[PDB]
Amino acid sequence: ATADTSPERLAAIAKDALGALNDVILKHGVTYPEYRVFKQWLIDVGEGGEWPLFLDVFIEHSVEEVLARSRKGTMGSIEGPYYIENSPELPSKCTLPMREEDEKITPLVFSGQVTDLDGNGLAGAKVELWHADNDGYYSQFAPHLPEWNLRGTIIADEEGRYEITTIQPAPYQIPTDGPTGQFIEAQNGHPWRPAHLHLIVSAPGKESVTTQLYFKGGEWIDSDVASATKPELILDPKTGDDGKNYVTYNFVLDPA
Amino acid sequence: ATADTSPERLAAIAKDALGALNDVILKHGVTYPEYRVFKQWLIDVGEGGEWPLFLDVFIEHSVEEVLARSRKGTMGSIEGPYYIENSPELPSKCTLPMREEDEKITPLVFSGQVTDLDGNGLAGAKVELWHADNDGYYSQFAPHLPEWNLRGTIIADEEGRYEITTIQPAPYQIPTDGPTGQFIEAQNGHPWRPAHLHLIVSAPGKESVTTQLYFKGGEWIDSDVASATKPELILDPKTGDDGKNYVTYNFVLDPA
Ligand SMILES: Oc1cccc(O)c1O
Ligand SMILES: Oc1cccc(O)c1O
Ligand SMILES: [Fe+3]
Ligand SMILES: [Fe+3]
Repeated sequence: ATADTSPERLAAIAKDALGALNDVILKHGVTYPEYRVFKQWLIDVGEGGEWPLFLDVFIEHSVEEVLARSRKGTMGSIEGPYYIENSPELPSKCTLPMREEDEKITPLVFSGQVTDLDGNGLAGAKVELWHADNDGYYSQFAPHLPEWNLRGTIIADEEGRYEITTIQPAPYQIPTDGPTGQFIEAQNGHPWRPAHLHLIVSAPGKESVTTQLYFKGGEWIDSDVASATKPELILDPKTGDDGKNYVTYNFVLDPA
Repeated sequence: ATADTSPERLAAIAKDALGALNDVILKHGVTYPEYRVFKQWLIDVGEGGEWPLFLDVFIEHSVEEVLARSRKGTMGSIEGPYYIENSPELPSKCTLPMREEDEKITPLVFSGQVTDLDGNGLAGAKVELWHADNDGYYSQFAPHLPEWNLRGTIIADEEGRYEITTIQPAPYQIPTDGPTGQFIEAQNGHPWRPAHLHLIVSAPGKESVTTQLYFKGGEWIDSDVASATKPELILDPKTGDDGKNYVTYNFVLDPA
């Protein structure tokens, strides 16, 4: 991973980041035993492979908020730690790979269109979808699951349209057996994210969107630990007489 | 390492620390490639065993500045990553353990007294001294060196007095082969600390001081990378006709 960032810009960034932390230490009169604890915790985070976790939960939202200012299309949200490139392709109407366990869950039938800013539909458009099972696990991050469980790259039709069936997602708890969970327990916080779908939406000559969709009335939307929920990204699915949840959502892409 | 810190206090601390970093990201419009770089770097820091290094260089000064407000005695400074408890004891007049290589360097003869706040001298007083050799290495952090090279716990006399001979320290460069060195190179900074002695000064029923002594006119005192130099901690040794550097410095301890 490489970035074009000047010595100048890094210097200014570092200056107020360090300045900022240092001022927090001065403000609260952080002590030597606390500095000790903070230092051990930083070590434990890395030793626990939790940098992607801690940073995406606690910091990434700021980074998207930056990106957000330059974009007129569908609201984005954080990627999170669990995205895997090249999930196998599916046709514009499809059902996500899933186990027999998953088939037991209320289906969710997610329809819509990928359009440009003027509302025109786009051919060659892809919706990469991923989310957790009802147990709270993500495939390839849980050894029991098939590697593409609840993951696919949906090939939208010539109109930019898709109809994707999956399971209704459930509120999800971040891992709490390690230093991120410790950091949350020590301050009486909670480790919950709302029920969500993760998506990256793309089309030839367009700027992709990495986003998340949430469910109206769902638990923790007002208190997402990752601070990644936006009012515009909340779905209101209607129940069918087949008992499936139905919802239509359109994506609106900026030009690249 | 454990601290008595309430869920409340940790929550308030975390809030503005995260708030602070997040505001820096917003201020400078930190981008996704940069967030990527920052995330890889955090991983590399831990993988490189550089948390003690990075934090002591870039953060500890704030933590001492906190401690500093409550103390009337000799100015403190940061401990740094290289302190080792229980260096072998030496008599109040002594010379530090050293190699034949070291014997070649201008001697430094460091005299003084440990006193209370009213200027009274203290029996049972200890001066734990450590510093780098002229090559820039610290013992037990460089496989070629005897484990106590330039380290000792000096037993001051019934008056609180000591006379300690060692080598004149030289400006010292922090390791730059890893992520801390990378962080400094990318912003065109420098990796230098001034020539310094490290000391922890203690006496029965007194609050210890962890401090550093520096040398007048020495290189980098105005630009210490660790931001740990204070005007009050600068020595002005006089040269003898034996060609040794001579200096007297007194310690003043607060009550525990
Ligand atoms: O952004 C996130 C952070 C942690 C866990 C997740 O499932 C997630 O989407
Ligand atoms: O505080 C310090 C930080 C890095 C290297 C040192 O020798 C030191 O005293
Ligand atoms: Fe997720
Ligand atoms: Fe040092």
